[PDB]
Amino acid sequence: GRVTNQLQYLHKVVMKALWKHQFAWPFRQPVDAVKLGLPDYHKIIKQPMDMGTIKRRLENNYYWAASECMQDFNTMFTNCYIYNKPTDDIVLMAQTLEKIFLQKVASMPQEEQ
Amino acid sequence: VTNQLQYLHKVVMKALWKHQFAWPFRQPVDAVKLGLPDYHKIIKQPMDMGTIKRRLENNYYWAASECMQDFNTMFTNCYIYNKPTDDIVLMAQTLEKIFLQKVASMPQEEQE
Ligand SMILES: CN1Cc2ccccc2NC1=O
Ligand SMILES: CN1Cc2ccccc2NC1=O
Repeated sequence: GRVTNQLQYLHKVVMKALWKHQFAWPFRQPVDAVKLGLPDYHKIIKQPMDMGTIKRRLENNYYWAASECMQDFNTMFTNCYIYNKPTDDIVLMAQTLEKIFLQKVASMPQEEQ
Repeated sequence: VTNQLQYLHKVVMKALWKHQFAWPFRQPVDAVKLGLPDYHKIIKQPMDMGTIKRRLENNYYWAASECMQDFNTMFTNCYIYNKPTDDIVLMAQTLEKIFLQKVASMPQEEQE
């Protein structure tokens, strides 16, 4: 991977805002299905993703383009909607964070460097 | 009309609307037709491409972010309601990946 203007923005603007959010705590590290008591989590969710993993990938220049990082954010949110019950608080928390994600992505620099 | 909304109309909606997996999303979920009796008890804000496309055509959106939230709601509704192993979920995921890919190259500053 490499350092682009967009990936810097995703790291220093988007992720930083999401990371600090009061609903972000369940998403800052990989889902621990045993510790959280989530039955069949890894049988249902085949590509776990979380903001800690994404943050580390940004720090280690893992991504080649902004879209790749955005796809990882999407996977994290989608996993949450797929696995959990519609009425679970975690779904509402993911929706709230995801709206901020899209809002911030809307103002990301247009051409990648 | 803004530069970003034009991009969402001409690039994003254009690509998604004609996609081979788009057909279940081109009109509002008809719970009776599709045999999904609990649909509206679970999904409180239905959304679909036809509605978004109509909104784009009629200059309903004030900002690109608003249109992006409608796309997001459409996909999120699908993941929440349907079973994880349903084909519709795979179709939604495929379309959303294209949505995100294209949104990555959307104009940065919203100018009226
Ligand atoms: C991301 N999480 C973490 C979590 C923590 C507590 C209860 C449920 C969940 N499910 C998820 O999908
Ligand atoms: C958006 N759709 C449309 C659909 C078509 C056929 C079977 C299930 C669904 N569920 C959805 O969430």
